[PDB]
Amino acid sequence: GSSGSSGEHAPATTGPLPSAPRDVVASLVSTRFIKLTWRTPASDPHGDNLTYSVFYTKEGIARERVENTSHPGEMQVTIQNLMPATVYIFRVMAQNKHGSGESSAPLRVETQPESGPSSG
Repeated sequence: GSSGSSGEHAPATTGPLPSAPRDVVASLVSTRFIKLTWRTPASDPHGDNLTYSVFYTKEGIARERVENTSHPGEMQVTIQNLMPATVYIFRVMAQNKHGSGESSAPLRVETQPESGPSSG
């Protein structure tokens, strides 16, 4: 999106920003992924004109990856390509014509210990 660059995170003129979503919870916890589910943010009761970004990162790790909801307004999203029996901090955030507002609270989600190699 015509991204830019800076030297010292120089300040830039921008309008107001929304507020992270609420009721941030995991509808389901898979061994290779985790189902997330949240409600509309106070700033946007419809959050239909703003996308939602989910940042996941192992407890302690700073390197986190963002996952844009396949579709805007989706009050739910799935995070595949995860490790079983491993804690992960999921953070949901809203995004509108402006950009990234506030990052929801860090949700501690722990996957389940896969069955293992034995197919059985």
